[PDB]
Order: sequence, then structure tokens, then C-alpha cells
Amino acid sequence: SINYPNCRSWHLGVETSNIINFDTVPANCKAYVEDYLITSKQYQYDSKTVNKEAYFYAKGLALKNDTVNVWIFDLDDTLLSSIPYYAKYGYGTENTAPGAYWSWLESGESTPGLPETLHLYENLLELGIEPIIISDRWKKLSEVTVENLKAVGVTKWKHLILKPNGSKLTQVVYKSKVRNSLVKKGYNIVGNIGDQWADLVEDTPGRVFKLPNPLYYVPSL
Amino acid sequence: GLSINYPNCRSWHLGVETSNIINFDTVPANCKAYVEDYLITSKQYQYDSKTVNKEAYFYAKGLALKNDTVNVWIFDLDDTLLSSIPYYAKYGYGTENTAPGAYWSWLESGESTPGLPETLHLYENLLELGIEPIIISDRWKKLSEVTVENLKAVGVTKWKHLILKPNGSKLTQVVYKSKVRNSLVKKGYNIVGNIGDQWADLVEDTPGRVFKLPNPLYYVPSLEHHHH
Ligand SMILES: [Mg+2]
Ligand SMILES: [Mg+2]
Repeated sequence: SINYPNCRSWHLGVETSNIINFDTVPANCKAYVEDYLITSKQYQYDSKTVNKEAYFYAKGLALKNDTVNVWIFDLDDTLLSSIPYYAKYGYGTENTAPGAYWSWLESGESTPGLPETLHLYENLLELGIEPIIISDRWKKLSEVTVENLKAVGVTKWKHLILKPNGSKLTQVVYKSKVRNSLVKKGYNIVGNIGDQWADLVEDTPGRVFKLPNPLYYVPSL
Repeated sequence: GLSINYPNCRSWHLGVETSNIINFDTVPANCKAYVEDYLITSKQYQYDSKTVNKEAYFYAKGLALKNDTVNVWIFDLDDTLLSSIPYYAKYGYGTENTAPGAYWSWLESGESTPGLPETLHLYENLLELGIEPIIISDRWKKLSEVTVENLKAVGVTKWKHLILKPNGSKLTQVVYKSKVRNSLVKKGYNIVGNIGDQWADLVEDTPGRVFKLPNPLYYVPSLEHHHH
């Protein structure tokens, strides 16, 4: 229905949540997305600036020794990249069947790490902030997820939380349930990083950081 | 005072638009060329603004609005309907410190702020849908006459209310705007949309979908709306 004559303008719209609920990347934006994500290195530069901002904030906090100080991480497209998968399917311009990405993950296919986020993850551990990784992947994918994290140098976390098999919950509601259970256990959430605004609903404490993602959209509240 | 290093200006700008970067004091000195290029040379500002106003309009078109309900859309003024660019172009495009009051003094003298045509198109289209615009501005009341003149000059005339800030008020912009919006709710108005160039304009403590216009020039402190 809406034409997006300028692909950079569309992309800013999606990053700011001015444009929501897109099922696919606009066809005319395929080359922009590929060039953004790979050739131009703008995705890398954008990612580095976000992670650096998170770190400068994190290293200014006065952490108390008597509480569990935590930082929430998303997994897909925050720590691990789905780019090799999307690259085969037209960088988000094509429809993909639900469950297909998961099947791909089950096939022995590893995902590359996102090194700017991995640097942040390592920095937070050094500051004594405890990462909690919350993922919408089904619990059946636990072993393959742990293997992939190990392959990118992530082996320590306070919790790695996956979604109950065949859960009926939307991603936004499931992640809100998890964060609220964390608060309830007395954890002090100081920050939250993810590539979807759905990951970053401000219903629990901590500063939020939105990693770029032009490939796809997860509905929010 | 404390500098912060941003070797990629575009990454910096995306950070400020998303609110990953907040409360910057001035534009990074190395990003002067970028901002001038973004706002004027490249026309990217225009294309970005067009996209935002277009989504807003297609959203508004899709609402089922009752005739008997006062259905309103909130507009910001500066860098939403009227542009501060001619002022900032004098001061390194946000890279230099400007005394507080300096901008208001510049407006008071009757300096022109050009219209932002993409927002003006949205404003006109909303009137056609029977949605009544309300303009909420942090400009002091004493700027009411120059404000009305600059609005008339760019083709804006029918608003339900034009609300300026009490002279000398000690409220922050975010708090003042929230108090105004909340009073509109109490009046029984139905806010269906809200558009502005600062997150401070767009706190979701009152109803309506929010749309954030681009602005690399400055940052207005904001507050997060606690969800349940
Ligand atoms: Mg993700
Ligand atoms: Mg403004």
C-alpha cells in the first residue's frame, strides 16, 4: 500500500518505531539492506555506537555488593546473527514460513556472533554486572543455542531463558513475563539490549538500547 | 563538558533518533558537515520527514472516529511545523553552545522560521478528516503574536487550541507538555495522534499513536513512561 521511495527513510522509520508491523522489507529496498548490513559496514558502525553507549552508561553505575546486578540480552540478532539465513531469502524481502528459521538452526547451521555486542557482554562481566539472556527460541533448542554461544566465546551467564515448547504467548508478552519474574526474585536490572522494541518494553527497571535490524519486525504492545 | 567520541556521524544520528543516545549538550564537533549535509544538501531530512508524515496520515485515515467526540491530534511547534534551521545555521548547526533564551530572543525580534512542508501536508490532511489539531509549544506566551504570524505565513490557521508556556515557567518541557496533554484528556478530548521532533513531545502517558520527526540539532530531556 505505502511506497517507500527512499530506503534510508524507511529504515529510520522502522528503527524509531514510526513504521511498525511490516511483514517483509519493501522489494525496492533489497539492495539497500544488503549494502547496509554487509558492503557499506554501516550496520557495524551503527552497532558499535550503540554498544559503546551502553558501556559508558554501565561503567558509570555505582553497584552495590548486596544485590544481584543484571543486564538483559536478547539472543537472535543481538548476540547471534540471522544474516546468513536471511541472505538466502532476499534479506527480508521474501516471506519465510514460521518455524523455518528454527529448523535451519536444528540442521547444524551455526550463526556468526555479533562482535560489538559480544564486546559489550565481556565488558559487563568485567564490571561485575551479570548478563541474563532471554530468548524466544523454544526450550528444545537449548543444546544447539548453547553450542552456538560457546562457538562465539559466550560461556558464562546468570541465566539463559528460553520459551516453553509450544507456548501460546506472543514474544512481547513472554519476555515481559520473564523480566517481571526476575524483578520478583529481587534482581536489579540496570540495562536491557535487543534489536526489537518488543525486547525493550519499559515495564521493568533499567536503561534500554535498540540494536539496528532492518530484516524483520517483531510486534510489540 | 566531558567529550564523547563519535567517529561515524550517521551512527551518532541514528543513536539520537532512537534515544540510544540521550541528553547531548551539543552536536559532536566532527559532525558539523554531516548535519548541514543531512538537513540541506542531500535532502535526506526531507525524505525522512516525508516518510514519517505519510505513515501518520495513513494511520489517521484508518481510524473510525465518532462525530460527537472531539478527536484531536497533537502537534509540536519548533522543528515540527516551523524550522529552527536558519538560527542553528548561524551557530555551527548545533555544534556550538547557545545561551538559553538566545533562541527565544531571536524569535521575539520577528525572525522567520520557514514551514516544514511535509508536516504542513499532514496538518492539512488531518483537517480534511475532521480531526482537530492542537499545537502545544514550549515557547513562552509572550511569543504568541510572532508565533501566530509565522503560522499564518506558512498556511496554518485552523487549530482548536494553540497552547504556549506561561511566561518564566520553571517546568521542564517534558513535564509542561505532559501537564497540557493530561488537561486535554480531562477536558474529554480524544487524542488519536501526536507528532513532534523530540521524544519529550511524545511520552505515552496520554492516548494516541506517536510519530517522531527527525532532529539532529539538539536534544530535549525526556522521561520514560512506565508500562504495566
Ligand atoms: Mg532479536
Ligand atoms: Mg520541537
